[PDB]
Amino acid sequence: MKSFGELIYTPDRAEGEAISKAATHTPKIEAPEKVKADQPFQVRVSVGPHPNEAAHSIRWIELYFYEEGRPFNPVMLGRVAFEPGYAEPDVTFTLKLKKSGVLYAISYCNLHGLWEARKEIKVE
Amino acid sequence: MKSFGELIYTPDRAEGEAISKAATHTPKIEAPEKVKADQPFQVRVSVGPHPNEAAHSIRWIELYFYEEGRPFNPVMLGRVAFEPGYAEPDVTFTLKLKKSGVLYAISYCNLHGLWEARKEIKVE
Amino acid sequence: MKSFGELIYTPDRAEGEAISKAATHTPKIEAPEKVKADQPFQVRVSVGPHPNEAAHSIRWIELYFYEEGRPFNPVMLGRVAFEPGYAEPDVTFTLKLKKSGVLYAISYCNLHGLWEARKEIKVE
Amino acid sequence: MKSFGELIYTPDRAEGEAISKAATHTPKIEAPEKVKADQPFQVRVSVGPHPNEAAHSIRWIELYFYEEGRPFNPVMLGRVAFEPGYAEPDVTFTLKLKKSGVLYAISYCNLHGLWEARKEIKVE
Ligand SMILES: [Fe+3]
Ligand SMILES: [Fe+3]
Ligand SMILES: [Fe+3]
Ligand SMILES: [Fe+3]
Repeated sequence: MKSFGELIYTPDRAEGEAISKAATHTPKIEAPEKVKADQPFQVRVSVGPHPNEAAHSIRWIELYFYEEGRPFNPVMLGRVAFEPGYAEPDVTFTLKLKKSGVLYAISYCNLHGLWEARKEIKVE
Repeated sequence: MKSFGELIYTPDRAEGEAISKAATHTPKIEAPEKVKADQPFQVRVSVGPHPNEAAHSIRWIELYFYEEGRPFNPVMLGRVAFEPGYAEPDVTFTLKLKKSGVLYAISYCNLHGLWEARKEIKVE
Repeated sequence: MKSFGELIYTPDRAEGEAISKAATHTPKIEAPEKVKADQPFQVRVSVGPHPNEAAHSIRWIELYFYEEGRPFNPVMLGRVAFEPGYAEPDVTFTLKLKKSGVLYAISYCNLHGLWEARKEIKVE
Repeated sequence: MKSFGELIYTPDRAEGEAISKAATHTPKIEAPEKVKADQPFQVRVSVGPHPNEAAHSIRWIELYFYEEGRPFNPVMLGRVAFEPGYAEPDVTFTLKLKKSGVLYAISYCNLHGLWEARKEIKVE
């Protein structure tokens, strides 16, 4: 059968119905290309436009980081959950990185599954 | 035998050793005084300056709202959990309100407990 | 003005509509009266009978512990979030304690707010 | 680069150093082979034996369900977070399923990443 990782939707592997839903469920990551080690910087993650109702909303977003050279990966960075109708899926985190790697954002829609975006960040 | 509600630290209630910790644990809420119904606005919540390590950090922040004329209260708005060492306890949410009320922020430090801050918001 | 801890419903201090909603929202805790320090035991926490739909369900349960002699309190033990329609608000945790104290259970219903129950635990 | 789904450890795909960590990080799912639609039943999920310290513990477990015939998948069932040193990674949920599918448990160790187990459940 399918492993969990095969189930996560990405825009470049979108198939069938999923294709039409990619633009409004794939997280958008706004982050600098380059940061200094140990220095705080902001990352904004937003999803949509998308409905926001009890029956249908982006429920949460999780952020992970693949850190270069780590014996195991990834490192979870944060998780934010949004109450339907009150909080929009658009959030700004403050992060400190130590080493270059890859930032992953995963959002969940209760109807339309798990969607992944990723962005490389260089740490100098 | 205290109720759970009595355990929550308010800087306006700080007795004992709680006094000294209050500045570095009490959430700061930045939000407008007045917003328009159903119009998205941003709320920044930050705690610090505070240690950020596995043994000691702000683990999470929860946002609640007391909505005026709501038969039961409060309403949870959202929740963010931070990874020790990687995410700083400084987050911006995007919210939508329909009725005036009081915005509550609760931060948790694994060593130092629950800290409440509040702000009134008016909805036009 | 109202502080956050004042908003939490106790069957203790339930009045008004909060009286009639109390039986179906207040957490029921099954735990031993006495446990050996650092020895794992089980705590079952359940809420109901209660609706379980997108529009209306028990969204989560948080477990806190007031540890006797800790300079700050409480300590969160765990948190469980339930998906509407699929997971019932009935959960068993495995805990281990080092000192006697008071166990707190907090459930959240999206329409009916926060509900507290508590149980003293002795540790030998 | 690497997609997030490719990062999740499974015992059959364990490469190198991760092979030796598999027994103590892969979730163990105890669940019935067969249930009736809409009828509650228990699923126990545990991980280990594993250390449980601030510096190193199973931080959380998430449960998802691949539901047969659903246009998108999977459905998140629930999530449980454990406070290090206090809650062991051994939890029992109560679930109601509506249609046959595959149950997934994902646990996270702060040092050793994300691990997956899966179990097929028939719903009649
Ligand atoms: Fe959707
Ligand atoms: Fe602290
Ligand atoms: Fe209710
Ligand atoms: Fe480990």
